[PDB]
Amino acid sequence: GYSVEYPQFSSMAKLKAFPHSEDGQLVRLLSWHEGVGLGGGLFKVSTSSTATGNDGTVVVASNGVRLLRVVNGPIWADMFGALPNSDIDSMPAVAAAYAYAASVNTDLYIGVATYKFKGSTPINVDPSRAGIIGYQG
Amino acid sequence: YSVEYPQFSSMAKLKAFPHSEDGQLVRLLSWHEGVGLGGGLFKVSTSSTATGNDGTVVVASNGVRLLRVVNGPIWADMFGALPNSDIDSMPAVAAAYAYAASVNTDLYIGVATYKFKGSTPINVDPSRAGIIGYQG
Repeated sequence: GYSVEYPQFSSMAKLKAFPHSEDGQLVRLLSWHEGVGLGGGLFKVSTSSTATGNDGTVVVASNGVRLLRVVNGPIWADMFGALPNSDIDSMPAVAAAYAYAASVNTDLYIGVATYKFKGSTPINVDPSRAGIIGYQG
Repeated sequence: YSVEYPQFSSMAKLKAFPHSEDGQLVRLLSWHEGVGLGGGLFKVSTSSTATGNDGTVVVASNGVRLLRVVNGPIWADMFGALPNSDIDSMPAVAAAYAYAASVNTDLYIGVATYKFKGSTPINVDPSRAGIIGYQG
């Protein structure tokens, strides 16, 4: 049993590095970060798309081909590479995730964990577009 | 028999050469050999991370990038479009427009007849770039 339903990629880096060429093909991202099991999902390969990449819902491969996430529900921060319980600054990933979420009038969810916010750039929430919701409080 | 810049007669020849000197200026005579269209000056870049498009950003066979020195609008022949050809020109125009929109610059198309085949539309973003037929 070595067959798969969809072509599978273990990380965001592998998904971007592969030379995607079949328009409309559905591929599965197992996880944003290799082995973590978070942020994955199905992506639709599009060779015609000119959408700006955000490393979350719109992925631009190394060859310029776009991969569009199949999203059912709210946006989650781990779709943009946010990692639970890490020393790395999580504010850039949450800011990028919220920026997309607000652009499509959809709330941003954040998984149960502790996150570190560093730097000096505030997050400006537009309540007419999207909120930031901690999962389970 | 002397030239000011190294010269390449076609995009294929330009890509095949092992460019290695960062910042070197090279001349492309034409995108397609002998046609006399789409040529220009290119700067070799070992640091560039731009996605290759076979027009303004060229990735040589060894992976080294060549960046077109463009002053003015983008032309479709810079991406391999050929006037009055039976070959489908929509891929070249679509790729040229995609780059043009990325740099907020209009795309010009030289005077000719072009064939559009396939089934993929071109979506013009009026906030970024238009498609302009030269002399109408």
